[PDB]
Amino acid sequence: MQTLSERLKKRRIALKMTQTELATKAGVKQQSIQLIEAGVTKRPRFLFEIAMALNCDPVWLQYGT
Amino acid sequence: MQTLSERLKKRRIALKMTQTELATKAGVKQQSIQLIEAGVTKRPRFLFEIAMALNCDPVWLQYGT
Amino acid sequence: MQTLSERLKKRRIALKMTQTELATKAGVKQQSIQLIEAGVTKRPRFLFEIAMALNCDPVWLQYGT
Repeated sequence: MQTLSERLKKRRIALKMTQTELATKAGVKQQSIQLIEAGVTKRPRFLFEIAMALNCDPVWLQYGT
Repeated sequence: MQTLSERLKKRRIALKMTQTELATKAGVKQQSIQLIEAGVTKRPRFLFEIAMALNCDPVWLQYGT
Repeated sequence: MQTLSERLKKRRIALKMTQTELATKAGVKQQSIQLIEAGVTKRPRFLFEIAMALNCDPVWLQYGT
C-alpha cells in the first residue's frame, strides 16, 4: 500500500466502489483509473477530484502521509 | 463554461446528477441550485459544500481555474 | 448543535444518511460514528474523511465555524 496505485485501489475497494463508479463520481475516464491502478500513471492529472470521490486527503493519496 | 452557473451545470451533469440530488448531497435548498444554474446567484453562500458534492475544487468552481 | 456529536448527527441526517452509510463512505468503523455521535470521542481520528463524506468543512465540523 506504499505505492499510489496500491493506495488508490485499496481505498476504492474499502469504499466498496468499482473503477466505473470511481470514474463517474470523479468525472474522469475509466481508462484513467485502470492506468493509475495498473501503476502506469505515476502523476495523475485529476488527483484532486479522484481524492474527493474517495473521501480522503489528496496529499495522503499522492505521497501516503 | 466560463460562467459559474455554466460550470456548475456542466459538472453536475458530468457526474450524472439531478439538481435535487446535488441539493441533498450538499445539504442546501434545491431552489438554491436553480438560482445558481439560472445565473441569478453569482456568489453562492454554500459554494464549499456544493463543490464537495461535485468532487471538485471550490476555487475552480468559483473562478474557473 | 454546538457540540461535535450534535453537529455530525444533524449533518448526517440532513444528508439523509445512516451511520452505516456514513461509515462506508468515510471508510471507518461504524462503531466509530456511534462513539462520536454519543459524545464519547471528542477528538476523532478520521475527522477529515468523515467531513469529506458529509460534504462539509472539517474545521466547521470540529469547531463549529
